[PDB]
Amino acid sequence: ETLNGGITDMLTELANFEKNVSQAIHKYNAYRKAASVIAKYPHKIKSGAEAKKLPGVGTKIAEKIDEFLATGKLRKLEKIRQDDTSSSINFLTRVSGIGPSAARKFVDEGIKTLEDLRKNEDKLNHHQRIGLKYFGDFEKRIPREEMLQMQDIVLNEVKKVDSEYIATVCGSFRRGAESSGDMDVLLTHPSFTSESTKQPKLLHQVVEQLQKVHFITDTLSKGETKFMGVCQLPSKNDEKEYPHRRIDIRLIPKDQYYCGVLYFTGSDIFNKNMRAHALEKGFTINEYTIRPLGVTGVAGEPLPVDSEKDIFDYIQWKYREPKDRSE
DNA sequence: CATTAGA
DNA sequence: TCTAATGG
Ligand SMILES: [Mn+2]
Ligand code: NA
Ligand code: NA
Repeated sequence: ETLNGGITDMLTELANFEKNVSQAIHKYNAYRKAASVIAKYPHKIKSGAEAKKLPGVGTKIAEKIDEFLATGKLRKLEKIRQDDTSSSINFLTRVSGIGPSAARKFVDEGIKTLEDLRKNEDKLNHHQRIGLKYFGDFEKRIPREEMLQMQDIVLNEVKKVDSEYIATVCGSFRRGAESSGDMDVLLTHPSFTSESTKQPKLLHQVVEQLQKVHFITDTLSKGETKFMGVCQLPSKNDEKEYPHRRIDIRLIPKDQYYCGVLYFTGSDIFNKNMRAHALEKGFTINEYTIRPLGVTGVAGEPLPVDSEKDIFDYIQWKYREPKDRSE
């Protein structure tokens, strides 16, 4: 957690770089297990050798470890940090839509800069166009203050369209968080569950409405189950206009809301931990259900969920407010 | 790990 | 169809 910091750290610096700038999935995969292990190790690694003893630890990484233990640096790392080409891929990637592959290819052609990206808006598809368009607003965090207004609005139209709609803005905002990155609404409806062969419209209707009023300004991707866009709060009695925000809405078969709802709320740890517990408590939990465990090794039979509680009660736990789902 | 764009 | 990018 701290004893092996610089280590796992440089480790990751490395691994990442393989996978992005290079297409060394493996080496990339290597630095990670390694960084994964050394991370767990209970003692101050003093040298390569010591390290080396580890599973995942080979001669290469080990080798690096020394150089870094000896000198508070690494050349390879020092070179890569410098390398513009590689600096470039690191940056382009930040565009919503730009992946590595693409990051590289642009570079290839010579698109390195943000402006470059501009003079060639043509080479870009919608996603990346909008991504590049809202580059600024996309990097900024979402003040809860705003988080509250947004949530407000979404709630209303949803109810406005059909009253039967159930919606929950999940994630960190849900867990109290003073700020958020994008907003995630989980949607559902009674008329839609596990069996009942869809109602794509279900998702559609809402999207349309949010648009109607001018909440959703653009569509990044919309399918019959997961919309993915941009929104903005009505810029008041002017002088201050809102930033373009990322938003995602997903339809959910009512007989799997809470689990999913549980889930997306996290935290990442709380989840796992809760997850680890239901296991002992004779269960299994996943983004959609919770099946009582059977001794033959495994078992199925999805339990009946009506609220965050049911799941709790299931594994026999203390209902935890979202506020305290911290871990 | 699963859902959408695209080519 | 596969392959990329997002999320989570
Ligand atoms: Mn979020
Ligand atoms: Na070894
Ligand atoms: Na990106």
